[PDB]
Amino acid sequence: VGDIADVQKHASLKRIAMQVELHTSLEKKLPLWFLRKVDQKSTIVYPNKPSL
Amino acid sequence: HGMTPLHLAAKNGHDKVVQLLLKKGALFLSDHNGWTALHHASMGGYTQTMKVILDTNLKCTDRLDEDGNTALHFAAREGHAKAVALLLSHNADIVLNKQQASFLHLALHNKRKEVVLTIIRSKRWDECLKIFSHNSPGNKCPITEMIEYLPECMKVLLDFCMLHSTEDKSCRDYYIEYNFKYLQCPLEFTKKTPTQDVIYEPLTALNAMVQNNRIELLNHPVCKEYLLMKWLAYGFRAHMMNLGSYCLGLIPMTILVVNIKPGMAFNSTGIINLDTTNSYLIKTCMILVFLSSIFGYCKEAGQIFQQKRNYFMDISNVLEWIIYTTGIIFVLPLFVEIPAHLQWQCGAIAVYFYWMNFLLYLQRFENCGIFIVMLEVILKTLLRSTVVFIFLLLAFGLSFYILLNLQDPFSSPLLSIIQTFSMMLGDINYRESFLEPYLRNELAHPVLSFAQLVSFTIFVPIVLMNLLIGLAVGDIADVQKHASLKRIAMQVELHTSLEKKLPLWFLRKVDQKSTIVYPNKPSL
Amino acid sequence: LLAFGLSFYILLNLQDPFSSPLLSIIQTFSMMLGDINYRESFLEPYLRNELAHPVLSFAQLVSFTIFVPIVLMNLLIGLA
Amino acid sequence: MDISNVLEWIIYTTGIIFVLPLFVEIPAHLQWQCGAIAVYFYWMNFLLYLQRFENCGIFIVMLEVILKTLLRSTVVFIFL
Ligand SMILES: [Ca+2]
Ligand SMILES: [Ca+2]
Repeated sequence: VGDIADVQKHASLKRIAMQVELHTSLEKKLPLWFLRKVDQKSTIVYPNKPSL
Repeated sequence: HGMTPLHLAAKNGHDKVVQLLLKKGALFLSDHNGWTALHHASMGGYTQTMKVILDTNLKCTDRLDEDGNTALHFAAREGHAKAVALLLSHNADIVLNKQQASFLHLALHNKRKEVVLTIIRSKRWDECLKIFSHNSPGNKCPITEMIEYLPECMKVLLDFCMLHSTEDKSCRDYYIEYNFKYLQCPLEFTKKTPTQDVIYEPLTALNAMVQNNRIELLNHPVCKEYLLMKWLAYGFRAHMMNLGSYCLGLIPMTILVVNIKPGMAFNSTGIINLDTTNSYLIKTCMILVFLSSIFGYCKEAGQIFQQKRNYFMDISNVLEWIIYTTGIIFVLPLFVEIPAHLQWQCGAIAVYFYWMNFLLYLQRFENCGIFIVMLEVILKTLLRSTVVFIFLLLAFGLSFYILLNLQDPFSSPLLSIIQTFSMMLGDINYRESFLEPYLRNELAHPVLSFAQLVSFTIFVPIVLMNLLIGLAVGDIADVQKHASLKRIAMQVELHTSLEKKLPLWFLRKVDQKSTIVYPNKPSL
Repeated sequence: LLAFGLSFYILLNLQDPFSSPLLSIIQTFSMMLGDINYRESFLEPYLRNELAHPVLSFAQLVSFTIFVPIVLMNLLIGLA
Repeated sequence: MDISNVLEWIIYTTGIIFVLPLFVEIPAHLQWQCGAIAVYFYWMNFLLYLQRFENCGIFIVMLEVILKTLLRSTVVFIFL
C-alpha cells in the first residue's frame, strides 16, 4: 500500500517520462540521414474536419 | 498629465486645500484618462476629502473616465469600505464600464471582502444586484461571481435570508422563514428581461457552488432547505416514479423465480412438469414483467429521442438494453411456446442483471451513493489492469496445462485458465493436485511443477492481489477526500438534469420561492 | 448477494448447496471470502455433464470472482 | 546489469530445443520440459514489452516495484 501510493504520487508524470525516455533511447541509435527525412518541424491539425 | 491642482490635492488626500480650492472653485476638469478629482480621492480612499467634495454641485458623481468607470468603481477596486459607504450614502449611479462591469464586479475581482460586506449591509442592494448585464464572459452574475471568488461574504448574505421572525426560542409558535430569492431565477433579477441569448440552466447558484467546491456554503442551512424544497416538491416524486417503474419489473421477476423450480417450463396457467397451483400468482407477475419491460423500451427509445449519439457512450444503456430483452423472452410463454432450457437460460441472465442494474438506481441517494461511486471507480482501475491479468493468467494457465495434464482440472487449455483463475484467491489445491500426485509419481516434471507452484504463489496470490488492494486503498482515499461534496454534487446535478426536461408551466406551479419551518412544532 | 444468489439458484439447482433459494444466498455469503468451491461445485459437475448451462455458469463464476471476493472485499479493506 | 537480458536469453534457448525436431530427434520428455519453460516465460517476458505503453505501463512499474520489495524480504521469508 505504501509502495503503490508512492508510485501513484507521480503516476501522471511517470507515463510521460517513459514516453520521453523511449524516444531518446531510440533516436540515439537511429541514423541521422533518416532523421532529416522523417522530421517535419511543424504540424497542421484540423479539429473539426475528422503547488503550495 | 493635464491634472488641475484639485486633482493633485485629492490624489494625496488633503481635505483643507480641497476645501480651500472649492472656496475659489476649480470647475472639476477632466484630465488625460478623463479622471475627475473625485476619482483621485476615491482612488486613495481618503474619505475625509470625499465628504468635503460631496457638498458641492456633485456633477462629478456621474462623470465617467475613458473606460466608463465612475468614482464608485475606483473605491470598490482599491478596497476602501468607508468610501463606498460614503458614496452610497449619496445617490451614486451604478453604470457598467465599457468592459460591462459594475463596481460590484471589480470589488469581487479584486477580492475586497470588507467592501462588499458594506455593500450588503447597506441599502440600495437590490438595484446593484440587478445592474449586471448578460452575454459577457466576465461579469456574469453578482451572485455567481460571489460564489466563485468570495464565499465568506456570500455566507453572510445567506444569514440575511434566514430570519427567525420569532424571538421565543423552542416555542410552539416558533418558526423560521427561509427566503430563496438569491439562489435561483437569475432572469427574474433584471426588470427589463430581454431574454435574447438567455440560456441559463436551472440552479445557477448551486451549480456554481459545486463547481467552485465551496462545501462550507452547501452545508449552510438555507441551502439544505433549498435542496429539500426541490426534493419534496418534485424531486422525491420523480425519483419514486423512476424507481417504482423499475421495481415493478424487478420484484415480479424475483417472486417468479423463487416460486418455480428452475428446471421446468410454464404456461401462464402453471407448470408443465401439470401443477396448476397458485396460477393466480404466476399469471399476474408474468404479465407484470412483460408490461414493465415494454415500458423500458419506450423509456429507452424515449431517451434516444432526447439524446442522439450521446446515448451510446454510456455503459448503462447497453446494460438496460440487455435487461429488457431477456425479460421478454423469459415470460414469452404468455404468447408463444419456447423450449424450457432456453427460457431459464435467459432467466439467469435476467435476475442476475436486474439487481446488478438495480445497484445503479440507488446511486442517486444521500446515504448509500458514496459506495456506488466507490464501487465503480475501483472497477474502472481493475478494468485497466485487464491486460496485466490476461497475460499473467494465460502464462500460468498454459504452463500448468503442460505440467499437470494428467489431472482433469487441467485437461483442457480453456479449463486450465479458469482453474488458474480460481487459484488466484489463495485457493491453491496444494494437496490433491500437487502433493498426492507427487507421492504417487504421477507428475511428469516434479522439479518444475513445484518450482512453478512456488513462483505462482509469489506472483498471483501475493504480489498481484496486494497490488489490487494497494490500488483500491489509494483510490478510495481519493474519493473520500471529497465524499461530503460528492453526495451533494450528485444531489444538485440530479435536479439540473431533471429540470431541463421538465415543462416550464409545471415549474411555476410547483415552486414556492420561500418556506416556513417550525422547529419545535413537530483551509490553509 | 441476492443477485448472485438467485442466479446461482437457477444455474446450479441440481446441487444441494443451491437447492433452496434461501440456502443459495447463504452459500453465496460463504463464497464471499474467496472460498469458492470451484472443484466440487463447478468443475466435477461440468466434466459429468451435470451443468444445465455450462457456458453461463462459468461466465457467472468469473463475473462473481471479479465482483465479490476482489472488488467488494478490497472496497471494505479500503474503507477500513 | 539488466535482469531482462538473462530473461530474454532463457526465452530463446528453450524455444530452439522445443522445436529442435525440425532437425534432430530428441526424447519426448525433454521436449516438453523445455516447452513449459518456454510458454511460461514467453508471456511473462511479454508482460515487459507492454511496459512501453501509455495506458497500461503504470501497472507494470507497480508490479515491478512491489516485486523488488518482496525480494528484499526473502531472508525474512526463508528463516520464517
Ligand atoms: Ca437509460
Ligand atoms: Ca535485450
